[PDB]
Order: sequence, then C-alpha cells, then structure tokens
Amino acid sequence: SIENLSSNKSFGGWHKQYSHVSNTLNCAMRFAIYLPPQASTGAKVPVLYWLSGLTCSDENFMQKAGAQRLAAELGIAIVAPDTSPRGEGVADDEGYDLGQGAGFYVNATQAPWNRHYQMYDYVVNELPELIESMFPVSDKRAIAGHSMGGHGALTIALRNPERYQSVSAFSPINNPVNCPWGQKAFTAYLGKDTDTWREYDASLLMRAAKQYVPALVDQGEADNFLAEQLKPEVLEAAASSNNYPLELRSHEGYDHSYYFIASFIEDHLRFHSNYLNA
Ligand SMILES: [Cl-]
Repeated sequence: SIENLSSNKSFGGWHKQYSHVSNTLNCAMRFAIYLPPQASTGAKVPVLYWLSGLTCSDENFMQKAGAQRLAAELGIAIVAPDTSPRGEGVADDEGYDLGQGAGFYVNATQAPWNRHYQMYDYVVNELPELIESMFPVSDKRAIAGHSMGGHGALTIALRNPERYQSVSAFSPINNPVNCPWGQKAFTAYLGKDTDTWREYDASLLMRAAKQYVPALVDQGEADNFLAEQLKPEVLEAAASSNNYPLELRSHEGYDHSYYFIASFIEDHLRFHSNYLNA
C-alpha cells in the first residue's frame, strides 16, 4: 500500500521517493520528500508542499532547485507530489499540455478524465493526511509551486486559507481561464461551462478572497510564456483590488527554467519559515 523506493542522504537529512495507492486518484502515485536533519533528532518539522509544472515528475524540483541546503538549516520538510495520475487505466493525451504530467490540480468532472484526475483532492486532502501519518512532521504547512504548480499553490491556498500558513510561486499561471494552457485543460477536464472554472483561477480567487494567506511570487522577465500564459499583471491587479498581502517581484533577464527557481528558492524558504515557525 506504501513503498519507499529510493533514499539519498542530502545535507545531513534525507531525500526519499515513495509509491502509494491513492484513494482519491484510484491509481498508484509517486511523491518525494526531503526530511531535514532535525527530523532525525525527535523534532517534528513543518512541511512545504511543492507543486511542479507541466511535464514534471516528483523528481525535477528535488534534483534541480537546490532547496535542500536551506531546508536543512531552517528545519523544513519538503514534499513534492507528481503532477498527474499515472499508470494502467489512466487517460492521457499525446500532447505535453494535457493528460499525464498535466493534471492542473483540478477535480475533473468530464469523462474519461473524471476516473483519475482528482489532483485537487489529492493535494488538499489525501497527501497531507498520508505525510502526517508517516513522517515526523507537525500540522504546520505551506505551499508553493512553479507555472502549473504555481497555479496549483495559489488556488489551493486561497480556497483553504486555514490550512496553509503561506503560499508562494515561481512563474505562476495566474489567469488560466484566459490562457491557452488553462483553456485546453479546463475544457477537457471540467467541460465548456466556464462558471465551473472560476474556482480554479488564482486571479479570480484572489480578487474575491475573504481571508488572506501571505503570498510571494517571483517572475522572470525573460520568461517566454509571460504574456501568453502567465499574466502576473493580472494577479497584481486582483491583489491591489482586494488589499491582498502579495509581494510580486519581477526579475530582469531571468527565464522560466529551474535556473531561475534555484536563484531565488532561498528567499522562498526564508519567507515560508517566517510563517511555518509561527
Ligand atoms: Cl506549466
């Protein structure tokens, strides 16, 4: 029902990969965890959930973001789920932008996708329950992500404000109802009635937010997807309009890659630590 697949010592702590049978997705799922050195002492540690973007697995961030150094110092565990259901019986598309690697963190209502594409319930309900049951962790959590995963973090935090201390993102999809990535995925997973899409749009949620989760967003100015897919100005406008605690930082010359993420991940860890320690 749960299997440790791999272990690698990392900055006096541990990077470990698991597979488990998901009740919400009705499929096997892989996730990775980083436990800091403090978890070896008897301490319970807080958890940063990291959600990845299109095509990614539970490996990309663990390998490339360089988060382990500071997570170790600050005593933060990081949990990185995969980006979609995977395996036998799970629908898929040949394109990188739909199906596997592309769950969009929604609960799909349209067949065939509705059978397995319940990534919102997985991230919000099943995964944290599992993590808290297995690992030496507290009930204090935060959430972050990149692009589709930034969309994931923001939308989940805004709809579950009591559940998350803080939220952050790199290159988030802010207004997915108004971009091709969001439109393709939402039409396929949720159908043609865009009223059903509203609860999955960070910019729309933020404008209407009744309770604040502190937020930090970093955007590379040389990100090729900025205008068409990401639309940070649209998030800023929502924040402005709702007195929302959003710090949105634009960085000249930086792109959409993990090189950009690695460049500011320590900022994100110090930001989360501020709220996870409270
Ligand atoms: Cl993405």
